[PDB]
Amino acid sequence: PAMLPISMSDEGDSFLVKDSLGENKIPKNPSKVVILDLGILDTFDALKLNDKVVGVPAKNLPKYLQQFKNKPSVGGVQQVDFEAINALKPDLIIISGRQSKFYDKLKEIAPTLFVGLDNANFLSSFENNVLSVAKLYGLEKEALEKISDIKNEIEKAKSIVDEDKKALIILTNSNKISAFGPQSRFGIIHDVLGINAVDENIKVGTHGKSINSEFILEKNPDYIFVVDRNVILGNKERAQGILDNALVAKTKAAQNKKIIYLDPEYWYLASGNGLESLKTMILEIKNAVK
Ligand SMILES: O=C(NCCCCCCCCNC(=O)c1cccc(O)c1O)c1cccc(O)c1O
Ligand SMILES: [Fe+3]
Repeated sequence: PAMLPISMSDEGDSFLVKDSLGENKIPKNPSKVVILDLGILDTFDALKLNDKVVGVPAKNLPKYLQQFKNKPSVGGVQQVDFEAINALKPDLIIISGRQSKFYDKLKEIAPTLFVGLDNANFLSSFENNVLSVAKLYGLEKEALEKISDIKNEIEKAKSIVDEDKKALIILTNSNKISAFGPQSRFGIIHDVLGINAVDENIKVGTHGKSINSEFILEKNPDYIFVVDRNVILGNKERAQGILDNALVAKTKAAQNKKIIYLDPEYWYLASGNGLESLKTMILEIKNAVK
């Protein structure tokens, strides 16, 4: 079933808000927001809300968000510094799926809004997250224009896609490989941009289905989209070395130089959950397959 969305009613100087984790009273125009979703951080920047941001997970701050490098840190996306959050005295904390498990602890500190994406309904959830944040600040007009521009980009990207080619999405960690299909955390490649999948039913898991290079060759993708989690975790291994092997070399993707190394900060950290990231990621795909 679809994830429950964020819903809100206007309460004068505040909103009454419900999402899939719970209910909150959120002040209008919140002044001190701790943001633990990197995509939503980029939406705050797109909406010119940088001064509302009181703290960010500096351990995982992407290259494309370095304008937030002066903000107080609240740790990393997987290493949340609850003391730092408390010390910032936020009026609102914004989380996604990585921090759901700490919901009760965060809500003790301040109202806690969940903005995770629904992998089965990416665009609907994406719009709900953007427009909910925009509603808090009265920025619906600006947000809607930016969403309309993204939808136009989606159409332009779709128009260049080759109906007869198929792709596989993989993730590398350590010297290991895992795979992702349609309606996964990386599913927009298939679900929104219409690139065909080599396998419609790849076993779901947060960090993917363990596979070997024999599987890659068996599926013989035209494109391989690679997300190197090693870069995010600080491990020394790299995808370019893992995939330089005799099995992968026999794929159409290798033979046509269509092993595409996706920017892991966008794909794995932001997850396309921002006005900036999603636009940039659509272009990244388009330019890789045109
Ligand atoms: O809830 C999540 N992960 C919890 C994992 C807890 C146990 C393993 C922790 C050590 C391994 N993970 C990392 O060291 C890591 C570091 C930065 C960002 C990540 O996403 C990471 O998994 C999670 C949710 C959505 C997307 C993700 O991807 C996640 O993980
Ligand atoms: Fe993770």
